[PDB]
Amino acid sequence: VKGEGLGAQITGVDPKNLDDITTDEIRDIVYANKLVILKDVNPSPEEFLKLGKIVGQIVPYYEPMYHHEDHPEIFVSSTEEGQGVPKTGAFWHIDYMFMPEPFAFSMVLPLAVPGHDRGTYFIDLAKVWASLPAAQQAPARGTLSTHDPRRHIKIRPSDVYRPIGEVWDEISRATPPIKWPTVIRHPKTGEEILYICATGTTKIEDKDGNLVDPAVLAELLAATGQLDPEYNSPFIHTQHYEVGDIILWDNRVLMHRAKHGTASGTLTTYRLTMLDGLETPGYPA
Ligand SMILES: CCCCCCC[C@H](CC(=O)O)NCC(=O)O
Ligand SMILES: [Fe+2]
Repeated sequence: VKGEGLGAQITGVDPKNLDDITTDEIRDIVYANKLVILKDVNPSPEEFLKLGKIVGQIVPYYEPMYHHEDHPEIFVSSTEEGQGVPKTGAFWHIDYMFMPEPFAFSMVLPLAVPGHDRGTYFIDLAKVWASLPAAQQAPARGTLSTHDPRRHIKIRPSDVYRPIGEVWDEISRATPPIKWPTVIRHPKTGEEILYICATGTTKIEDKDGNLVDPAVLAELLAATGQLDPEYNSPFIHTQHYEVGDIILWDNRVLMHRAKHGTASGTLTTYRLTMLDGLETPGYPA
C-alpha cells in the first residue's frame, strides 16, 4: 500500500495468482482507505470475476442491457455500439442505493480510456457528516429519507415505440422509491454516514412519519458538495481512469459521479459489485 486515504495505490495484485489475496486482507485495506487503486492488474473477464469473488458476494445488475455479453455479473459501460450502455453514472449516486441490499463494494476496471481527463468524482459522506455541528446534525438523526431512482432509469433499446407512461409504470414496479435512515453507521468501521443523494433523495420524515422541514434536506445536500456544478467543494476527490488500474471502493461511505472528458475514442469500463454480508446500507443512526 503506497499512500493512505483516498488515492491509495496497491501493487501486488497478480491476475494469475489471485489465490494469494484473501478476503479479509483486501476488505481491511478498502474499509481503512475507502478508495484504493489496484495498479497494473490488466485481468481477463474471468480473472476479474475471481477477484470479485475474493472481495465479496457478486450481485449482477438487475437490468440485463448493462450485462457483458458473456458474463451477466459484469456491468458494462461502453461507447461501443451494442456494448453495454454508454456514459453511465453521470450523476451523484451510491450504487444500488435505491435497492433492498446496497452494495458494500464497487470495483471498476477501465479497458479503453480516451485521453487522460475522464474518471470518477468521490465524496466522503462520513467526513461531511463529521464536519457538521451537533445542532445541525440533530434534525437528521432518527429519521428516514426517501430515495426515488425512477427519473434516472435509462430508456432501453427494447423500449422504442412504447408509450412513455407504460415505460414509467414498469420502472415504478421494478425500482419503486425506498426509505433508508438518513444517518447510518458503517457495520464495520463504526463511522456515521450522511446517506443522502442530490439525484434521488426527495424528502426526510421523522419517527412519527411526519415530513421534516424541506430546508433540512436542502441544507445537508448543500453541505455535501453535491450541489456545486463546478466540483470545487473541498470534499470532492478526483480519480482518473487508467487502463488496467482497477478502482475499488467502499460503496457505503463514498458518493460518486462520472467525470467526463473531451478526447476522441472508445471508453469501456467493467464493473463488479459485491455485498460483504454485513448490515446494508448500515445500522440506523
Ligand atoms: C438513487 C439514484 C438513482 C441512480 C439511477 C441508477 C442507474 C445506474 C446505472 C446508470 O447510470 O445507467 N445504476 C447503477 C447502480 O446503482 O449501481
Ligand atoms: Fe456508479
